[PDB]
Amino acid sequence: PLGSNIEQYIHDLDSNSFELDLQFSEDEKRLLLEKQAGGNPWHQFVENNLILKMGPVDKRKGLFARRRQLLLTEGPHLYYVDPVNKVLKGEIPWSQELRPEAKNFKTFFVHTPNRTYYLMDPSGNAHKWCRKIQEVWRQRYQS
Ligand SMILES: O=P(O)(O)O[C@H]1[C@H](O)[C@@H](OP(=O)(O)O)[C@H](OP(=O)(O)O)[C@@H](OP(=O)(O)O)[C@H]1O
Ligand SMILES: [Au+]
Repeated sequence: PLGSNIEQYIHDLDSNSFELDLQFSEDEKRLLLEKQAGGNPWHQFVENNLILKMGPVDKRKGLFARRRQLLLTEGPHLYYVDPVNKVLKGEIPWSQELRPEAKNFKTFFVHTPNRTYYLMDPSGNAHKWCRKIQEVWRQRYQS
């Protein structure tokens, strides 16, 4: 619609990384989702959920790690995708007991009851991941 400029809600950090402001309306959401479906290469992986934040992380497990595209979506969901092979590898499970924590600018954890996920962000934006996950947690679990 003329004058809608839905892109106002989108804040890019890099070519494969952005976050959304969360206060848009149900009608604006439709348009954000249409935009995503058309133009976001990760749409296929997120079950038609609007992506609220995405970007690359190195997920530590064992001695080393794997580079994954991490997607925080409506639901909420936290999906992670193998960006080379283009395959969904898993989700971080949501519940009221999920809690993010940033250790420093390049390391954050997501605590869940039976597993803590260890994520590295070499861009130095780990606090932005923590803050956004916590914003979503407040919206999901608080009035
Ligand atoms: O690739 P290799 O060296 O085999 O190591 C794998 C990857 O870290 C997996 O991540 P991804 O699924 O993103 O490929 C991880 O599963 P998670 O998805 O649970 O982190 C496996 O952990 P286990 O969870 O113990 O299987 C771990 O053994
Ligand atoms: Au936080």
